[PDB]
Amino acid sequence: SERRRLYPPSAEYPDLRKHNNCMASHLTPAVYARLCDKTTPTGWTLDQCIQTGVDNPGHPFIKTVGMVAGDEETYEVFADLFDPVIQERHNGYDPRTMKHTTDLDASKIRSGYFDERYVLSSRVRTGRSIRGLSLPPACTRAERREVERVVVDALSGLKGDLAGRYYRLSEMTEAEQQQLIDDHFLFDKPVSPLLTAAGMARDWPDARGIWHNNEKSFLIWVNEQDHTRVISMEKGGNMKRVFERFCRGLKEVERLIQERGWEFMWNERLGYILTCPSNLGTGLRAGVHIKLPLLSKDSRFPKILENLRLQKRGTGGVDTAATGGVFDISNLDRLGKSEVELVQLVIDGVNYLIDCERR
Amino acid sequence: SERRRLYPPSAEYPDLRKHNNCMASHLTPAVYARLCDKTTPTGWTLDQCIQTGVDNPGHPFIKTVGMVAGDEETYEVFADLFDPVIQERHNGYDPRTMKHTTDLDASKIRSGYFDERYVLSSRVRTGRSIRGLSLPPACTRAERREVERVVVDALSGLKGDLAGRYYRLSEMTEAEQQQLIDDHFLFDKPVSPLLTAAGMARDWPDARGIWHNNEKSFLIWVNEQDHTRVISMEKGGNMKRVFERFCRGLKEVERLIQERGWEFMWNERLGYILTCPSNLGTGLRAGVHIKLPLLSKDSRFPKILENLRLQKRGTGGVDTAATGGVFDISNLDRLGKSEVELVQLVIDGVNYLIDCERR
Amino acid sequence: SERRRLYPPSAEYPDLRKHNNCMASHLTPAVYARLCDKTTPTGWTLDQCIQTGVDNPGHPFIKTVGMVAGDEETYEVFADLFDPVIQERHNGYDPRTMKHTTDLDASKIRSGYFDERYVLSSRVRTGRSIRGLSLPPACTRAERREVERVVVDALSGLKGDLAGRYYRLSEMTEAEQQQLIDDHFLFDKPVSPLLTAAGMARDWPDARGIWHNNEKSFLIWVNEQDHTRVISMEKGGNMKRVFERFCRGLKEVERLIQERGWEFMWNERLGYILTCPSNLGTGLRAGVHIKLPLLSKDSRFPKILENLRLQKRGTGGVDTAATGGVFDISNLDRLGKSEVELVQLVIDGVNYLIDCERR
Amino acid sequence: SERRRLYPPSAEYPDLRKHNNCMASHLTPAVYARLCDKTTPTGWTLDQCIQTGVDNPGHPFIKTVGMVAGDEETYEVFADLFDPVIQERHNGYDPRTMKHTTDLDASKIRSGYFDERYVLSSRVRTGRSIRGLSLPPACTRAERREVERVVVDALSGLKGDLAGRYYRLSEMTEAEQQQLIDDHFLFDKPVSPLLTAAGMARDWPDARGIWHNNEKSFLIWVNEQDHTRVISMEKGGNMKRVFERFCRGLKEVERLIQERGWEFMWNERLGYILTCPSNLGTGLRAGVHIKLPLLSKDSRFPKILENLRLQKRGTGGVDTAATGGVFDISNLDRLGKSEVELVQLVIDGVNYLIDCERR
Amino acid sequence: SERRRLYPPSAEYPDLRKHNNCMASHLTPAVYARLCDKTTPTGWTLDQCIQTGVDNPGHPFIKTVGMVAGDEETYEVFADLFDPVIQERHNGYDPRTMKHTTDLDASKIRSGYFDERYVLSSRVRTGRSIRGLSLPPACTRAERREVERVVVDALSGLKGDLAGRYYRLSEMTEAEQQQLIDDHFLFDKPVSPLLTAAGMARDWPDARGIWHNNEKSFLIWVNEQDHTRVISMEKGGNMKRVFERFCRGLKEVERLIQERGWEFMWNERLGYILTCPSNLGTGLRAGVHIKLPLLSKDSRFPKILENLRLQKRGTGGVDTAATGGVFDISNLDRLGKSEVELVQLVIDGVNYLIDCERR
Ligand SMILES: Nc1ncnc2c1ncn2[C@@H]1O[C@H](COP(=O)(O)OP(=O)(O)O)[C@@H](O)[C@H]1O
Ligand SMILES: Nc1ncnc2c1ncn2[C@@H]1O[C@H](COP(=O)(O)OP(=O)(O)O)[C@@H](O)[C@H]1O
Ligand SMILES: Nc1ncnc2c1ncn2[C@@H]1O[C@H](COP(=O)(O)OP(=O)(O)O)[C@@H](O)[C@H]1O
Ligand SMILES: Nc1ncnc2c1ncn2[C@@H]1O[C@H](COP(=O)(O)OP(=O)(O)O)[C@@H](O)[C@H]1O
Ligand SMILES: Nc1ncnc2c1ncn2[C@@H]1O[C@H](COP(=O)(O)OP(=O)(O)O)[C@@H](O)[C@H]1O
Ligand SMILES: CN(CC(=O)O)C(=N)N
Ligand SMILES: CN(CC(=O)O)C(=N)N
Ligand SMILES: CN(CC(=O)O)C(=N)N
Ligand SMILES: CN(CC(=O)O)C(=N)N
Ligand SMILES: CN(CC(=O)O)C(=N)N
Ligand SMILES: [Mg+2]
Ligand SMILES: [Mg+2]
Ligand SMILES: [Mg+2]
Ligand SMILES: [Mg+2]
Ligand SMILES: [Mg+2]
Repeated sequence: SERRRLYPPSAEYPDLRKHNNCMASHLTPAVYARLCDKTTPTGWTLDQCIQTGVDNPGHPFIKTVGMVAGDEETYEVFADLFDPVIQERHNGYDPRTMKHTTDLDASKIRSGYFDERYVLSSRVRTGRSIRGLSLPPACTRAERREVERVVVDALSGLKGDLAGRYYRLSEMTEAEQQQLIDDHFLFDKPVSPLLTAAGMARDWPDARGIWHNNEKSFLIWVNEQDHTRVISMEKGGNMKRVFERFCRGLKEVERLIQERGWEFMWNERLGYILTCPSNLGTGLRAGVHIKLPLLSKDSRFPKILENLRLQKRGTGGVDTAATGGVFDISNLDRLGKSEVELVQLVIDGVNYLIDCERR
Repeated sequence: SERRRLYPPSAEYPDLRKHNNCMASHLTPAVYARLCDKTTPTGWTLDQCIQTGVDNPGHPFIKTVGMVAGDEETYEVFADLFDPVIQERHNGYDPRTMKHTTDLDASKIRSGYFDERYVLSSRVRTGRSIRGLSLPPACTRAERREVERVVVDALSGLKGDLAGRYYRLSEMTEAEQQQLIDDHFLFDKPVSPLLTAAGMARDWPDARGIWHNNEKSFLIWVNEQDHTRVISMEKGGNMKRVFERFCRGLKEVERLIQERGWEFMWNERLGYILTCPSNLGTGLRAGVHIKLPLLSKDSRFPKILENLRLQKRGTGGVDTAATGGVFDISNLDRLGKSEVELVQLVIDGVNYLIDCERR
Repeated sequence: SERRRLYPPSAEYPDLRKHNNCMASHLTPAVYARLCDKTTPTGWTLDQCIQTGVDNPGHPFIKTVGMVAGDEETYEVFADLFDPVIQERHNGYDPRTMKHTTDLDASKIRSGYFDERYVLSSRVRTGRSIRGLSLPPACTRAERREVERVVVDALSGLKGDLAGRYYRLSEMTEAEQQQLIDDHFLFDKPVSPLLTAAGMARDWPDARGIWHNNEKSFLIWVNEQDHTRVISMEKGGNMKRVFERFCRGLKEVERLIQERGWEFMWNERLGYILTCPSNLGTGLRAGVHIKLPLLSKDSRFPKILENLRLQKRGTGGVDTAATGGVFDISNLDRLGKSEVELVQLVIDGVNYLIDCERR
Repeated sequence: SERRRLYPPSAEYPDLRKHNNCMASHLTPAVYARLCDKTTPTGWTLDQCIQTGVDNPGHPFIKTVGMVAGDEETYEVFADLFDPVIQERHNGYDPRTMKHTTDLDASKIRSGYFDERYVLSSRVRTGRSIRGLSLPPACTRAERREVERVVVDALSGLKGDLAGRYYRLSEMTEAEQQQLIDDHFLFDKPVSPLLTAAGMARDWPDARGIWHNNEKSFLIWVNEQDHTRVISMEKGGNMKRVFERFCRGLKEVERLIQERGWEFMWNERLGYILTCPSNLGTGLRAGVHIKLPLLSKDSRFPKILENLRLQKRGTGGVDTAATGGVFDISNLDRLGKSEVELVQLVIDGVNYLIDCERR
Repeated sequence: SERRRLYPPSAEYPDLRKHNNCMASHLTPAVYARLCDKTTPTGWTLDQCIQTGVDNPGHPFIKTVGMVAGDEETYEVFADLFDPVIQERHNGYDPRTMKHTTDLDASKIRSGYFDERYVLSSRVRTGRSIRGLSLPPACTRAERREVERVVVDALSGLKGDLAGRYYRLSEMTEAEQQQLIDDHFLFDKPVSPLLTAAGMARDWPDARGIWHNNEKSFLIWVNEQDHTRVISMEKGGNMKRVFERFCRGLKEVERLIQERGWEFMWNERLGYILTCPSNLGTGLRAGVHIKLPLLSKDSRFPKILENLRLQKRGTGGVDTAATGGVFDISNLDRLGKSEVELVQLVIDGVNYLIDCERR
């Protein structure tokens, strides 16, 4: 009969004593019990949200979040757990009291030029989901293929310097993909436990690819970690030009996507909705590489970085260490501030770092 | 299991880039997604509402609405889409803030006499639904037959000059129906794509007919485009008399219909509920034919017509062009203003047109 | 409460006294009552099946069926009504006792050459549905677009003489489409009441097009009346060559469609499932045009045609009359016999007609 | 409404053109469509069954199955797909026509002694599930903890030479676990994509451990890849003694588990139910290491191995290559034959290999 | 969501290692798992059936069954567990292969007279349920009151020597009830754990009472342990007369109960349905007291008793020991054999015991 009893929520509670994710810092038995039975309309559950954080006590190179979203409803169905995490992840930003404003106008940028001797590369990046389609962690094969078709068709309409063709991973050979990776264009097959535990590596490489303009200064990653990933790169230190191309291409892509009736996932309290709560808000991760020896003279590096709200990864990916001195220095926060604001902050921070080389 | 995913709403969104209906001007992906799952208690869905507008980019002779209603709940279940369309269709009339008043008293009419040399014919028209019965676009065979029986029985009680018999289309021969059509009494079999796409031509001619008084000055169309269509005609220019007969017969029909327990569909925010949102409000389309050469001297005709809120169709139906000069000039708006007001407006407008003949 | 009563089935029964479809000849109140409540898993109902036959008493040029299918389940959910109709439509073929065999090998063809002076054109045709997708009468916009994408992608893999590109109707201009029509390649916009009543003209021209090889001797119609329509044409009388190309291209298309995981709708009792029960079985309609005066010497034409199981339409479509003498003479039955058998029958019949010209 | 359509099954079908699992060799669109909607009572779906095979085209060292089970119902709910795979995996064994017999009596063993100079190590292994508890691929945290408690309590009752204590992975230090691994006692953290794709690495290391007797000749792995894994090891070539201890301890464990009311999952058609269909039947993988140079003189090794139904992995795990010559040679089939039969087959095969060293 | 898992059946399995009921001898984890979810239409579950046996390892004076029924469906809903227990309880009587015959004709009795010096008292007893009313273990207050009213009204119609009035326990004083108890007429308040664990003591003494004829030779117990308990007593050894009165009164009670439309629970495979499976079949427990010293000369008493299928309780109830020598000797089996057969067996057995006094 219905007299049969279920396992009490505490019987399922994760053992997070040794873990260090930002999820474990905020998952309490009360919250887990509250959300144990809920679910998003597509079947996403809390356990699926917190699985990746549960499996990984921490990351060797940078503090993580520990949870991913399955669709747009997750950020509201499971808000009670997420909002404290989003607040902690983005320094002092309540995701239930204040709103988020997005400005993609590069005309307001200042300076934007780095000492080419010290910065080498200049990149900007973002991401965009498609409403009505499950996010990569939870998306089925059909949903992923639908995302791929929508973006491929929409991007086919781009004209001018932002013109190219879409190369599907299933077509590229190992050598070509490896060359694109080593060139810092393509994305790597997901082997990190933080991605495979979240479910973002199912059915690889099906329905995933890259669309890059002829000069490869404007790239789009389809179905790697997010639905979309709009990158603009230029080997140099003219952040202004790369950012200008990035925003122009972003506006064009948005136009050509809405022309077909689709719309990018978005809500006022959060901005563009992305899988990992780290990327919430603007998704923007404007940043540069750095000449090794010039910035290799750094004693209190992490303290200054934290003061400047800058992340320090390795040249080769977040999952790699910095060798020789080349530090992939990017911005930390993505939500709350606007894209122009974040890029100006990155410009000021990197210029400050250059001024502090003091060889 | 239930893990199977549905086609996202955008995957169904219509391709209305080239269309020009008033539906396409107001259907946005947000609205379509919102109403994608809803339905009226009888099974009417949004796609069924917008199908006719989807199929027809536009009409060669006059701007259209593009959607039809299935029953009375449609105007509330799918209000989010309709209300902007009703507002645009009837110049500046919010269907969710202001109310509608109906006055069917011809004693307040003034003048009402046209120059017979220039107007030829004088007609008034309206329509009336029956509560509890699905509208023609969605009505089943049994519902249509029930409507026919209700109106036939109720109208059988009419006495006096408004006295006649009901001729069922299934009984009339081709010659008789053709003569009535060419005489401007009967209605034509639905062949226009704007009607067949809406579903108002199923099971033709079953359960449809005409009831005309002995002098044919008072006609009722049963189950052609609406449940009811109460027309009063007189070959001449005495709009006052035709309108007086129209309102008197309308009151008598209403009385004899309520006597049996039925009631005409009606709500304060909209007035009498009719299929095509063009006819909402009063359903009244008082108008006249016109002598050709006298009004054939017109240079800026459409501008003056739009100024006077008058529609210009052809002598033979909205689906026909005006040849020789005979312009079927009627009123445009039906909701917001009262029947007496609309008829007085038509009188003033047509008299103004006559005064502007200036041969 | 639930004490409320529904309209009895007889209250909905269609008035088919004057109609002449093959549906009306077999729809009885018992059958209508039995299937009144049933439905296919996708929502297809009996009334939707019989609507087109209800609306059209008959066709001016050839006897019709009167019903269409919504998906593959319809032929089993509503079998009680269909099977007598399929039996009558295809002379003496029970669709519930005997099986259907399909053979698409042109190597077994004999003769295959006509007197070019008398036949002019040589065409073969068929159709193919996609499993899991609703048929054109019932298909939604998303389903139609999915069909279009599946066939476009699959056909893109064709190589050799069967090589071309897919032209979408939304792209072709009016002049180009008209030229293709008059050339007997493209299909006409649906205006016939027998098609618009069935619902096969919704959302026109969205998601519909034609893929023709470079020489246009191999064409595919996407989303006009069926999911697929594989035509092979050659202006001449070498039926053998056109049929060989037709079958080879059909096999290649099937291969390239299954490569992606899809499959053509098919069951042993019926063969390939198509919308109009006339086309059930093989869908094959091999036939030729005819020189006018040579076959204009015919006294008892319909009797001989019925003897030979050949249909006689007009040069320009089934919805047109034969003028000058050019008679579009094709085969009647499609189910029960195999494609090779039907084509050999057409060859023998047309050769017999030529032998009977007897000028 | 319910008129909304689902993604057709083919729209979800995996792209297995390049894959080489035994799953892809037998997954057809018909089967996938048939089982697309089904599910086991605990929520296991077909996509979850085939995910691991989908993600991995193949394994570098040995042919795989490609699917895992979620519970005991999976082998019946999804039988249509599994049974051909089980038939192929275990040479010519229909899992729906013939039955399986298990005999765990070592008294019937013959010889059982190897040339210690050539075999080094002698091990036997198996596995056992617990009825009512979800298998590791699908098990929740509470279910895994319940399994751990059941086995820990039951095994606590063992007495005699089969006496020890249970060490929980969460307690062991990195050095101790590494030493046990290198000693060939403990299991390695799951990093192989064939295990992480299946979901058998969630919540690691929670609720997992090893129970080994004082001499470590009898080990039990709790919650690594199966519920249970009963290994008996002895550095030498006396397979008879190790197998005797293995079967005696297995019988004792079964007794002490049923004493508490639990029961090992088991059905006649399949024997003990285990996750990977490779291990179905008896779970037994009796096998030995081998001296390198003595068997390094091998030309047509794989042909003889296939003739002898023996698998050849590396000394260090299936996920490692054989270096120096030490070949981890085990038995292939597990279902159909009995444990005594399989062990005798391994004995004969390894003795044959020794006789064929022919230095 | 529904992903939450229930406690596996084994997690609920009772700990019956030390118990000795006939339930524990036949409850296996397979059976418990099978019936874990089932239930009778009134909500009776297996756990409720086996609770009393679980709580009581055994009875000090006689072997028990360990389970009770909640209604008539229990013996079919939970037949898998009961049937072996009924088979063991009633020596060699399958409750699913053979049928039961009831004969209540005392005219076929022989002898029926005991040596008054050795037997003292002569009693017969039975019980009868009311169809449609839950049995005492599961009955609610309203159901118990309904049973009481039905039996009181039906018995009010008795006339002749079987004539009396019904005394309600709520009306009797402590002294009167105690005197009736010590006189061996009334029943004792339930304090034995074997009754209170079953739930047959709820709401005591509400809705329970005794109806005894004027001479108290015919008594009926209402709502003590069963719905009905029809006892006939006579201080003496004329079993024939007491049994004759018992059967006559039973027939009269049955008649007067069916007159009102009710019916005694009964099925062919089991006979009259009673709570404790010990009483199944006829419910008959004809038996006598015994003079102490005459039968106090007994060495192998239990062996002879088991040979003769006779139970030996104490003078004062089954929950009391036999002191002085007065042994309440009754019959054991109730199902399979008929009432006349059982009474003749008791007569023969007690006469045999008297013959074996051999003082
Ligand atoms: N500033 C940069 N210049 C050049 N390449 C970059 C830069 N930032 C990231 N990349 C490239 O992106 C890939 C992975 O980026 P990652 O560190 O994961 O950032 P994100 O998550 O924003 O993509 C690597 O191949 C790396 O070469
Ligand atoms: N003023 C008029 N005089 C005569 N006939 C008219 C007039 N207005 C409309 N009709 C008749 O109405 C029929 C269709 O009119 P239509 O344009 O559909 O107006 P409505 O939509 O109000 O019916 C035609 O057959 C036409 O003869
Ligand atoms: N034998 C033929 N030769 C040339 N054109 C043909 C032939 N048969 C059909 N057509 C063309 O097909 C179009 C419509 O064909 P239709 O009569 O509807 O046959 P189907 O239903 O098989 O398509 C017309 O434009 C017509 O020109
Ligand atoms: N015959 C053997 N002798 C010694 N160690 C073994 C033997 N077989 C397996 N192992 C040990 O088992 C571990 C993994 O075994 P694996 O190849 O996964 O087999 P299984 O799947 O049966 O556990 C390794 O650490 C390996 O050292
Ligand atoms: N042969 C008998 N003579 C007198 N009283 C009896 C006899 N058998 C039973 N009783 C009375 O029945 C009561 C309980 O009997 P019990 O052992 O429960 O038998 P049952 O289960 O058939 O009622 C006691 O109070 C006892 O006095
Ligand atoms: C690197 N990140 C960001 C994070 O989780 O903090 C990934 N989600 N992979
Ligand atoms: C002519 N009209 C009015 C309209 O749609 O605007 C019809 N609904 N047919
Ligand atoms: C011409 N046909 C065939 C038929 O219906 O008989 C169409 N279904 N349109
Ligand atoms: C090594 N195996 C066996 C197999 O899948 O064939 C695992 N299931 N991991
Ligand atoms: C004495 N009995 C009989 C039995 O359970 O065996 C009771 N059910 N109380
Ligand atoms: Mg990255
Ligand atoms: Mg009209
Ligand atoms: Mg055609
Ligand atoms: Mg292993
Ligand atoms: Mg008793």
